[PDB]
Amino acid sequence: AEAMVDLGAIEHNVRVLREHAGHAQLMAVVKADGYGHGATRVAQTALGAGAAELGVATVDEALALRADGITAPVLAWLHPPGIDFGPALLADVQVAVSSLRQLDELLHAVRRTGRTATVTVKVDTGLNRNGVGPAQFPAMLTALRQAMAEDAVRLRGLMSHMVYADKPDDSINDVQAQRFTAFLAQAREQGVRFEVAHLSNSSATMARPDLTFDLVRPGIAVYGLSPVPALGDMGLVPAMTVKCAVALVKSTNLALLPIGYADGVFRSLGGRLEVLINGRRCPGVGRICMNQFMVDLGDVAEGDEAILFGPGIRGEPTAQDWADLVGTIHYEVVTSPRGRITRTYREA
Amino acid sequence: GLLAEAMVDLGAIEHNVRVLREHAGHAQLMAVVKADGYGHGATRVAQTALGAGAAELGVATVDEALALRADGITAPVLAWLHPPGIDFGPALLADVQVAVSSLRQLDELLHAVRRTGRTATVTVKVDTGLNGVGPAQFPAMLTALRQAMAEDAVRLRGLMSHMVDSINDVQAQRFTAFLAQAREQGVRFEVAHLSNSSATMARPDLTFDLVRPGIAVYGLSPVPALGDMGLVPAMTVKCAVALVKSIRAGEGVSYGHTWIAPRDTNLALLPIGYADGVFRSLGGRLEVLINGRRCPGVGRICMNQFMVDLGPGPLDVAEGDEAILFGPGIRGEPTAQDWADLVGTIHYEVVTSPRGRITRTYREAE
Repeated sequence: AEAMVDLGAIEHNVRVLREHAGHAQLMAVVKADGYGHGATRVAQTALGAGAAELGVATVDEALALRADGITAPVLAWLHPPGIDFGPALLADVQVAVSSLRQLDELLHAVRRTGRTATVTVKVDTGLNRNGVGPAQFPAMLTALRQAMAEDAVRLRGLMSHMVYADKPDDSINDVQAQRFTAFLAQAREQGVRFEVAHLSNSSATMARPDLTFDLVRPGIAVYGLSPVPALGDMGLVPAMTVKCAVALVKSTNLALLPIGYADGVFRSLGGRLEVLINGRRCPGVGRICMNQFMVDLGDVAEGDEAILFGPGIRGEPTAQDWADLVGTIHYEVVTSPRGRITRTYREA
Repeated sequence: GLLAEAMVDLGAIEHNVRVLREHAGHAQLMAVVKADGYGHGATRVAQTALGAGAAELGVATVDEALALRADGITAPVLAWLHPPGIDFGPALLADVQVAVSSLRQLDELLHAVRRTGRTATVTVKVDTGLNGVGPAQFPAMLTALRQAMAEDAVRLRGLMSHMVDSINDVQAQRFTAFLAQAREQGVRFEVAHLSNSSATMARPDLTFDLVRPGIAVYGLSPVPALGDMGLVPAMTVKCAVALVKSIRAGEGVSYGHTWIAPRDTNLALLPIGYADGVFRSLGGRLEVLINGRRCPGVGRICMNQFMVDLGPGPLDVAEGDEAILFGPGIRGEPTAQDWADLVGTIHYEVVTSPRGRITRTYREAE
């Protein structure tokens, strides 16, 4: 079994996203090991296709990209209490801070390493998770101005998280942008200029160009998965195809597929999913086991290829179809395949 | 792993193996460590189970068996799921026992015996109602094994089947018929085994020479309706609290704002999500244990984080404090079975889920 990532599709999706972003620079989001597609290979491909920067949640993710030889800018924005920012600084990793405590921790690491931090501030425009709130932003701006005066930080970015990953027309997107503009006015009042400001995820990138600031941060759309499923594929091509070989044929006629829920085939797909074998759809029957399940063939031989999901070009189910059956989202579908499902690549 | 961990208590594994050996009576135990030890770590659990009296190990694939061998495991290892056209040579050269479930597979194994010159320690997997050799094909299987055994191409170690209520008695009766058909055709196996964890613990009258528990080794109940059956779940999934914050009544939480605070309250941010194995459908249903108190999840589970409600009572949580998502339940935390109930699955799938930011760690047995 394998989870075949078509880097040609990644490259195509990156090119589509850049058309929508217009003059804005694109930050390809490759957290969670490239949403299960492989952070390093997707990153290399996106940068080749015109992405300017990479975005990840954790410094650990950023250090992994650096260790694989990535030299492009990388921004990390989720830091657990206790983190040592020193390794990030020595590896030229940009850090988004979301509290004065995080800033103070970063500054101690700047003095320790002797390395000026390229810093972004993450503010709360409505998600209400971890961004700096409006009342705390002035104090943060003052501390940043002081630190920048002593050449301890370079003030690169202002960023915020969108509330809706898939609801572009909701006026909360417009509200969050108005709130973001207000934060920028607060900075002006404190004599601070950020190099760039960014709020857009994939949904906002493709559908709200009127809310684009200096950079866009698409993730899901890089992998070809529609950020607004009710609109169809949005001209993207899902990059991941999950397939496995028929391990046994047994008589109707059934095929044994040797992957199961420990490999990420959601157990709740039992008796509901279909797979594509030699052009035809074959429904799963019976439970998904830990490492195998059966499908009903109703012209198939041991070793033949069964496709569980993909872009849909050959009539195979899509990750969205799995999301529909399971009651989830394709984000969770593509971060599931593992174990016996080996990640592979189709070169572009 | 500082951020989050799936901590496996090897003292619990030892206790569970001891319990299983008690139930197995005179029979020996094959501890089943397929799927990287049901998410607990095949090698570490294998080492601990053998040290607690397990006689042998069971896995699905030869690849799993080779991984144990490469980590220095020398005990017997049996593999029973093989892709068509497998070259059994490496298994024979690594002293991996092979269970065959078809005549075609036996032919593949006997070819590998001819190519390598290594006798195979063979087990036949028969179909008692569940793959497997069927009654129709078994007479031809026995004639061939008698032939291979006479030239010492194989050592005839095992006869096995897998259990799929009187249906249990029916499979056992079919299994005994296989043993009789082999005995009357003069083909003797060293050992016969039918029993998984459920049979081992609940149907001792159906114990043959060996039992093959998996799930109960990890302390998870093989008959959940009967309770913990004296076993202790070995996996505890826990994470450090990354942020504590206050919110006002009326404020939304997490992507989509699917939860609106009915009152001013305090929340904690736990930095693991569905890409780490926290099923997204647990959103708004699961509870965590923090400093002895249950805290419900609020809002959607995100890719790598979610939020829990600490309540508006005096704050008793700090950043860096420990949140327990599930465990054996000794401290009042949820169990893997609780998760299985909430999302409509089985604990087998729960414990094979944690990954990503959830680092597997080990507590040594005292």
